[PDB]
Amino acid sequence: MDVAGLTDCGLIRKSNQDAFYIDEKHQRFFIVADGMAGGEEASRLAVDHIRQYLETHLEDLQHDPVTLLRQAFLAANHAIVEQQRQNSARADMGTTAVVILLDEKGDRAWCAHVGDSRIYRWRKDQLQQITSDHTWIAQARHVLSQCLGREDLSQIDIQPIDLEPGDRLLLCSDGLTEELTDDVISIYLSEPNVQKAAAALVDAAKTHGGRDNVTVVVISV
Amino acid sequence: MDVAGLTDCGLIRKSNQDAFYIDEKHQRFFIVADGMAGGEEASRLAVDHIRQYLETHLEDLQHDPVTLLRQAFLAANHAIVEQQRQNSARADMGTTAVVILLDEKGDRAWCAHVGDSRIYRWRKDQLQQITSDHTWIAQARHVLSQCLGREDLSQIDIQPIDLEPGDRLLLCSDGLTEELTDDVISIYLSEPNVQKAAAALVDAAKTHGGRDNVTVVVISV
Ligand SMILES: [Ca+2]
Ligand SMILES: [Ca+2]
Ligand SMILES: [Mg+2]
Ligand SMILES: [Mg+2]
Ligand SMILES: [Mg+2]
Ligand SMILES: [Mg+2]
Repeated sequence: MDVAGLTDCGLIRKSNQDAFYIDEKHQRFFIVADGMAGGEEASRLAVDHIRQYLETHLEDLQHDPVTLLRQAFLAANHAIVEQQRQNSARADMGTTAVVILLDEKGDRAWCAHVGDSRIYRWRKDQLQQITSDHTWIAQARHVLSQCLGREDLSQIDIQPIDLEPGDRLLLCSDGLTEELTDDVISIYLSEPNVQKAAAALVDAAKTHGGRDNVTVVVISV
Repeated sequence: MDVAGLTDCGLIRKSNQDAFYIDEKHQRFFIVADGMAGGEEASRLAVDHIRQYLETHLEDLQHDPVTLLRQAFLAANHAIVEQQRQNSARADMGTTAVVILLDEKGDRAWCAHVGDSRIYRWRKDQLQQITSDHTWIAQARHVLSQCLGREDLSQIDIQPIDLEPGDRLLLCSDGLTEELTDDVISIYLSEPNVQKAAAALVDAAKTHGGRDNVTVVVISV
């Protein structure tokens, strides 16, 4: 499996409040977080706490990935809520998170998210959005109806997806998808080398205006 | 520093729902949990989740021990609440926990608890109860007003205590203190060898009736 990850502040925002992590050692899990300097702290806490929770508990709990991912996400949630106290006027910081946890065999991806960061799967020039955005509109802009850093955290969406060789998975913040249509994203995911695809996605988000922080993780199965 | 820990089912109860852990490698933290086979699972989850949270985050967070201990305890709380779902009719399991986290220097003890398990400090033949039991009566039997395994977890008491050479710390479940008065506990803590003191405390709890599971951790500073 090949994986590439890239974050970019984009062409308009002053700071990058997105964060990501790839388990480069074992390629088991992948995390993107879009914060809202409260946002930087929230996305960093989410990525670090989800990463550490998964590192610590993966051996013990990979047989129950939904419990593992819920507890990782709640560990992150609590950590953000504790920093909200004092802590100060970072009162309201929050972050999205999207996580892929691969099973040991590597052909099942547990997709977990809170917010409007996305997971997509690409296959043979067709792209599918896997996560459903936690926005009031997607519910049927708002924007967010759910984020990490709330005592009122009400939903952690988790679903498995089975994978085939040659599939790609994309974790992205909305800085990608507010600039690039899915049709455009799909073309860049067709680039064989995932490092080039990741860079091309970011570069295209910027070519198209880059109005937000943009983060991608591209995984080729 | 010398530490000894012992748990015993006692002379009446059928199973031991107490649990404990000593960081024998680095002597940084010590945990006793009294569960209420839901109780066994709750105390095991609390000890393991507090232990793992502290192992993972101690380097990063020992400079903010109250945040570290609150997040360790909430990690445990959440893990118990997730097993309550399904999980099944273990619906109501809960556990006390008492934790000592020593600072690096080893002469300050952060005492954290939920329930009616206790931390005591002994010095020069005098004993002091440090934690205040979360029972309705102590509030002014009930018994518990607080335990881990509640969505409604409302209190995690945490306080530091400074230590002198020759002090002893005792973590115990109420199986000790419902059989032995503090005057009696104090005498056994005067035993120089902490392994002998721990064994003597348990043995005395049983001599006096042993009506409950009894767990002690004895630390000589
Ligand atoms: Ca943002
Ligand atoms: Ca019990
Ligand atoms: Mg958005
Ligand atoms: Mg964004
Ligand atoms: Mg009691
Ligand atoms: Mg008891």
